[PDB]
Amino acid sequence: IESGIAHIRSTFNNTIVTITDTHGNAISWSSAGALGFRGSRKSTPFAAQMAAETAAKGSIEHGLKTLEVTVKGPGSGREAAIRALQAAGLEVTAIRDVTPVPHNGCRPPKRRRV
RNA sequence: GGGGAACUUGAGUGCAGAAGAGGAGAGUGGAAUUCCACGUGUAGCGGUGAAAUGCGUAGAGAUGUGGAGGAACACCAGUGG
Repeated sequence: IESGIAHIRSTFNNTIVTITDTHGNAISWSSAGALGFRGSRKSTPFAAQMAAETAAKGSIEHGLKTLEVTVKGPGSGREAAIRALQAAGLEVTAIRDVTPVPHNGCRPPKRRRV
């Protein structure tokens, strides 16, 4: 194939990266536990460095070149996929910070020390 | 203190304005959470000081559309009303 977009979710634990179609259909995906970062090493920028490259190898298997990266969530891997996937020979076109922003939503859980 | 009579600053009324998340009522949306239907897609995601229980080859998580349903009403937001 030729074109697709790239979803990245970089939470406090995981850096989950999927390469999907432009109209939302998956091709390849990986994360830190997919490579073998077993513990709480999953949030490191080295983990998103390794995880984005392995998913991009499945894109070369399907030959798509153009990307469209949507960053979702607070973490550390939002810079690493820019460092990885641009160096992966793939065309990074647009970068969004689409965190799903609630207006008020539902009430969050308690603070961790109450 | 009581009675009789006046004055208009106290307080009130008219009139002319201006501000407002003041209350009560019936209705209205918009993101977001989950739930479920399904496509696409594979080995884990989930979580911590560390890790496990829980969830997962019966196809999760991520992702695309669609559906129900509730409650909360970002931005404006300010020793601001």
